Formats: sequence, structure tokens, C-alpha cells
Amino acid sequence: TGDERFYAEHLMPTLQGLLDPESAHRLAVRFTSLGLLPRARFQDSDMLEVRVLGHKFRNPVGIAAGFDKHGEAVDGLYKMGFGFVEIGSVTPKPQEGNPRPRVFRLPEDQAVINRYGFNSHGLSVVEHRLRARQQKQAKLTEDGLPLGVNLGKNKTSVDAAEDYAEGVRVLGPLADYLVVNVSSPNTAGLRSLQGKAELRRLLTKVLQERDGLRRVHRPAVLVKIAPDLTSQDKEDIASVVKELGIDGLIVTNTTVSRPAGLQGALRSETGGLSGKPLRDLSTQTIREMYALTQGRVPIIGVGGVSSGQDALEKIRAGASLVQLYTALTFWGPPVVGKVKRELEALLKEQGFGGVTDAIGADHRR
Ligand SMILES: Cc1cc2nc3c(=O)[nH]c(=O)nc-3n(C[C@H](O)[C@H](O)[C@H](O)COP(=O)(O)O)c2cc1C
Ligand SMILES: Cc1nc(Cl)sc1C(=O)Nc1ccc2ccccc2c1
Ligand SMILES: O=C(O)c1cc(=O)[nH]c(=O)[nH]1
Repeated sequence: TGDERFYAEHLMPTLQGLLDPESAHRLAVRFTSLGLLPRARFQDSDMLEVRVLGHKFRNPVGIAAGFDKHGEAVDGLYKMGFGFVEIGSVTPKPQEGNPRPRVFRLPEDQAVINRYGFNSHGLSVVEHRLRARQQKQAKLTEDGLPLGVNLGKNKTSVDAAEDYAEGVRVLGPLADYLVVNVSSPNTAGLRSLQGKAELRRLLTKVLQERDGLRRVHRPAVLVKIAPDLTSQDKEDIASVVKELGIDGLIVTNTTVSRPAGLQGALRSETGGLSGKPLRDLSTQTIREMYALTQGRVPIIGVGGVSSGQDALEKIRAGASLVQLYTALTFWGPPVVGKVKRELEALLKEQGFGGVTDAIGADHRR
């Protein structure tokens, strides 16, 4: 499409050449929140509809956590064409995150490295922001456009489990699903919460708090995991998920690895790497987690999705829904319709009646 080309070849490179990545992001969030977006001409066909997590999703392509950290651009994101929106991570108290600069573009690799460290307006601010549009969201969700809330923990928190529990109590009633983010590489000690005993204890508390919410305000609970886990880690996560009845998994967060072949000058910056070099590592993690959970636990696949083929590979590997973030940084808003259009075409070409038929298809061949 003309829009795709204009954004890819002209607008985005100009934006990028004029502003550092954090400023560019702040501006993108502002424009999104004002609905200043190119025409999402793409109409979602029935083939793209998915029913999972106790909800209908008009299409399976969502915006990943981190773009709208504080819940400021939710409606603009649906307008962009996303079938669902996840905000966060939100921490219990407000916090500034790491010192700048803390995000870096690797254009030669179509990758980003970030070390934001959970900059967050905090639960109270986000709660009021979501309450101000709560009934509009109730109608969106009913219409097949659900909202997810991703929870983090404060840097100085003594008790991680209580941080997450507070998030469940405060934002749980405003969310269709909650994400327990235990996979940020930018908060010290956080990833150790993926370990079997820590995870079991943490998630038992989270699920207890969730179950204590009134029925119409009771969200699904998902756990978002790293792409850098050992086989033992993945086995243990699968075991805990099945033991506790966790509703789903988000696979994956950014990687602390630096795959061979990265060309960007900034490849050795500390932080999580996202984008294209993450793609197949993420897809393989989805494939493994789907097998370990016997295809019975919904997976949202995320990491390096920039095309319909990327989306479909994750869906065939076992993802019921997919998310993207970094591709937006390079291709802008037209990438969303592009992914949906290509995905629909590929589903038809490969003989699937719809997205639902393709979920986990690789494991049945
Ligand atoms: C700048 C930036 C900030 C992010 N912040 C969060 C976050 O706060 N919580 C979270 O769970 N994931 C966060 N992520 C990870 C994304 O949600 C996603 O898992 C990861 O970037 C891989 O997807 P992608 O390759 O499409 O970007 C962030 C990613 C980036 C690039
Ligand atoms: C389309 C448009 N009209 C005016 Cl005026 S400014 C503007 C505009 O620049 N919109 C953008 C550009 C890039 C983006 C990247 C990510 C997310 C949202 C984005 C919105
Ligand atoms: O805030 C962060 O730095 C952040 C959190 C997260 O979950 N993933 C990431 O790449 N960065």
C-alpha cells in the first residue's frame, strides 16, 4: 500500500533522524492518544476472529506491553487496528525508571535495546485513567476488543508478591486479563521469580487475590516469560501453570542475549533486545511451551512480529494471539493492517478456515 511505503521510506526515517528514540516514542504516544493516525482501511474479516481467555477478539494482533505504559493511548490503539490492547507494566508506586539514555535503535538489525526499568505513573494514576473510560471499555470488550493490564514491581519493593497482589486488587477489576510480568531484564532479581518455588508462591497469592474479586470484575491471569530460559526453567513453569490453573502465558519478553550477527553500533548496550533478532527465539519458546502444556494453555506470542508470515508462524507454533511493538518503531501504524492483510491471505493459501484452525497446527503435522 502507499501508506506502508510512505511511512516506511519517508515518515518513520525522518521521525527517527530528528528525535532520539525516547522522544520519538513520547510523540507517538501523544499522536496516538489524539487519534492522529493514517486511515486503517483494513476491515477485519470473520477469519481473523478468535475466542480465548473468556473473550472474543476481533483479530489476533495486539499491541505489546511497553508502548502504552500508563494507559494513555488505549482508544487510539484500537483505532490503529489492534484487536486487543495491553497497557503497562504498571508498578504499585510511581517511579522514574533508569537514567537516560535508556533505549537504543539498531536499524541495521531492525531491533531495539531498552533498559527503561519500569518507568511508571503507578497504580493510582492508571486506575483513575482507566476508570474514566471504564464503560466505553466494557462496550469495546463486548464488541471483541479486550484490554489487558501488565503488572510490574517497584525497584525498592521488599515483597514482590505483595506488589503484584496490590496490582491485582487495584487494576484487576478494570482488566479483561492481567499479566504477571516476571521477565523484565531491567529490574534486579525479577527474573528469578520465574524459578519454580518462587513462581508457585507468587502465583498462588496472585490467584487468591484474583479469585477474591467480584465475578464480573474477575480477569484472566497470564504470566509473561523470558526467551532466555533453560529447559529446566520451561519444564518448571509448565508444571506450575498446570498445578495452579494459570489462564495463559505471554511468550516472550525481550532477550538479554545478543545473537551472533548483530550489526548495529549500539549492540553492546545493556538491556533487553527486541525486534527481528528476537523472532525465532520467541517462536521456538512458544513451540516448546505449547508442547509442555499439551496445547491446553492459551499463549500470546510476541517477539519480532513484523509481517503476516511472522504472525502465522507463531500461531502455528501454538500462539492463540500475537502482539507486536518494535515493528511499529520502524514501519509505523500501517504495519498493523499489513500484518492482518498478509495473515488472512496466508491462512487462505494454507487451507485454514480461520485463525482458530491454525493454532498449534505445526504440532499436528
Ligand atoms: C521500549 C520497550 C519497552 C517495553 N516495556 C515492557 C513492559 O513494561 N512490560 C512488558 O511486559 N514488556 C515490555 N516490553 C516488551 C514487549 O512487550 C515485547 O515483549 C518485546 O518487545 C518483544 O516484542 P517485539 O519484538 O514486537 O517488540 C517492552 C519492549 C520495548 C521495546
Ligand atoms: C498521521 C499523522 N497526522 C498528523 Cl497531524 S501527525 C501524524 C503522525 O505522525 N502519526 C503517527 C506517526 C508515527 C507513529 C508511530 C507509532 C504510533 C503512532 C504513530 C502516529
Ligand atoms: O521497563 C522495562 O525496562 C522493561 C520491562 C519489560 O518487561 N521488558 C523490557 O524490555 N523492558
